[PDB]
Amino acid sequence: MGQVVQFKLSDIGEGIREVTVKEWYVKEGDTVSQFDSICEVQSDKASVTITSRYDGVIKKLYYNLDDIAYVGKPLVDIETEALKDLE
Repeated sequence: MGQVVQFKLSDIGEGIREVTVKEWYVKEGDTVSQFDSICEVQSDKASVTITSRYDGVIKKLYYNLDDIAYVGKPLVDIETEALKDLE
């Protein structure tokens, strides 16, 4: 009801190098699907992919395939069923 779950860069530590998005399959104001992942980042250390597992509404996206995200702050807000992930 009116609430959205936000995804934040996770993979690196709060002080080390940041990571860029390798795959983007969503846009601001766009909806996601179980097959349509939101953002995917890959680092020399490990590769992380963010799936949906459900259909949600994405309102804004700041980081792109070229931009780097930092741990400690959300990057995108999406509406999805209560997930342990964020919650």
